[PDB]
Amino acid sequence: MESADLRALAKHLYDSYIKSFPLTKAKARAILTGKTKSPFVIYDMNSLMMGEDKIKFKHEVAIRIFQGCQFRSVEAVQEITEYAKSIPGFVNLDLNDQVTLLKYGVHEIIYTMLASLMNKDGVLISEGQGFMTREFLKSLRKPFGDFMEPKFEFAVKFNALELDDSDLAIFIAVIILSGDRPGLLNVKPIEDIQDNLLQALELQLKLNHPESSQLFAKLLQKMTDLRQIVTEHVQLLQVIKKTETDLHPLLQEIYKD
Amino acid sequence: ESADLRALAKHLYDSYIKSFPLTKAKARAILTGKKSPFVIYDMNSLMMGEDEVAIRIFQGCQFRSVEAVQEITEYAKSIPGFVNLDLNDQVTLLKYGVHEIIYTMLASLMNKDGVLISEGQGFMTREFLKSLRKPFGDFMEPKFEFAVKFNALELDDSDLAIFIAVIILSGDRPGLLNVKPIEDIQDNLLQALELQLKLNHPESSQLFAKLLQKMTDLRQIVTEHVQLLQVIKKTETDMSLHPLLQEIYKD
Ligand SMILES: O=C(O)c1ccc(-c2nn(C(=O)c3c(Cl)cccc3C(F)(F)F)c3ccccc23)cc1
Ligand SMILES: O=C(O)c1ccc(-c2nn(C(=O)c3c(Cl)cccc3C(F)(F)F)c3ccccc23)cc1
Repeated sequence: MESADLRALAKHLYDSYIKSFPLTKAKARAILTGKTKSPFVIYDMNSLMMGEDKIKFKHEVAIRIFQGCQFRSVEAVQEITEYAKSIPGFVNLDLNDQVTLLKYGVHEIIYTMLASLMNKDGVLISEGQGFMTREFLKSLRKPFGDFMEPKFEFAVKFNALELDDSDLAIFIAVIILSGDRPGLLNVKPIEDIQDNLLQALELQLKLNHPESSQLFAKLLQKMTDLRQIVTEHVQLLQVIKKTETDLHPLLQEIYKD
Repeated sequence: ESADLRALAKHLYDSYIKSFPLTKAKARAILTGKKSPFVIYDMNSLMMGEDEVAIRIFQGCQFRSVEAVQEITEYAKSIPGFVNLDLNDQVTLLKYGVHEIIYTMLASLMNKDGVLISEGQGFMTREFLKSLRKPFGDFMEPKFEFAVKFNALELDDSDLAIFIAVIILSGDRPGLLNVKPIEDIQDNLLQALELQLKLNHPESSQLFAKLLQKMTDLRQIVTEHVQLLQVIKKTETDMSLHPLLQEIYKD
């Protein structure tokens, strides 16, 4: 509720974000824009085969990539969970609620941060050692030629706000501490925390992007688009489960819906 | 420009009063007993009130909704700058906007136990609405759940007038030809809305943020309604009547 308290809250979260997420947006942009480090580019199947001898990927093609993308998701859930521990008040909440906040929250956060790794033309993979193009992913077979595209569409819009990491660290906390999750036992203390985080985000954006009229409101409006991407991904995953499939214990739990 | 924001705000509340016959203030007075409405809680109650059922109620809610679209279209005329936008862009904004607004404004007629109907001359219970045939009676409850959360923000008409304008001027609707002027207008509205909530609810921390957060839930509920409406079109044949009427009320 005090300006210096809010700046303090912001530094705390930026700190834990740096410590919890190995690839920041600043590091990714440096790789993406050529600033002094350059990735191997995957645009076709021969490039894909060429990639393994260069990067440590692959841990039928469209399947190896989907499963590889899912294995990457398990890491993302782990990093997000670590970051969330350090949000003031989160570990004090009721255990069930802590679990529920993570249940719905991780996917919206993965896609928020996946935007840090993308441009119009493709996405960084394997901790920035590779770069897979959108048209290659778009051209994958069966239902897999479509799981990545709506992420690209969001990112292009999302990256237009030019947020930096110190902006994102607070935004991510706001996503987790949302009292509208299905099944929360005690909404009042969850919401109380978000008043603090929203207050910090409001000031952080005013200071960091003072020329950006209504960035705060515009950034919150983006939570609408995040929700829509998660709906589609959960549905496309119930289709794979019945066709081939054959899901990490972490992924098994987040997929109860 | 604080005076500009208070000026913009009083303008819309003025126009909103003139465009929408049943305000939230007026509806809340009727809900609380502060002329009592006819209450529909069962099937015999329905037959007596006017002077297959689940379809008659759905069709009745749509005919009512189409009346509100004309009222919303008129209110949008009064948003400063809106009539100067490209006509194509105006149609597109209303096309995608009306649903979110109809749901926003439906919450003013709603409480835990039911909803005002026919300009406040009736009251339909939620316990009646919850229990309808499998396809129907399931498009309703998510509205009630939304409203209760929404009505907990305790907004009044002068808040909603600006909130409604904000929905209308969303520069992300598919097919917009010229987004800059739409967004420039929406900046003014958000500034005006922000000021409105601080003055009106000086004790309500971060209400502005909380209200914008609700637009996430509005989009999700409209999506679901758009989905259930693709199901009735292919499954329910009795929803035919005059071909002209299907033409009038399809939207
Ligand atoms: O080193 C590896 O084995 C490997 C390492 C990474 C990938 C891979 N990750 N990914 C992502 O989308 C991703 C990223 Cl890049 C970072 C964090 C979270 C994600 C998440 F959304 F999947 F959860 C992809 C998309 C498309 C194609 C390949 C990949 C694949 C393989
Ligand atoms: O003012 C009125 O007479 C009135 C006005 C609205 C309702 C009402 N409509 N509704 C719908 O789901 C609905 C339907 Cl079913 C068809 C088309 C459009 C809608 C819409 F309003 F949501 F947009 C509801 C659900 C739950 C509770 C009350 C209602 C009822 C009465």
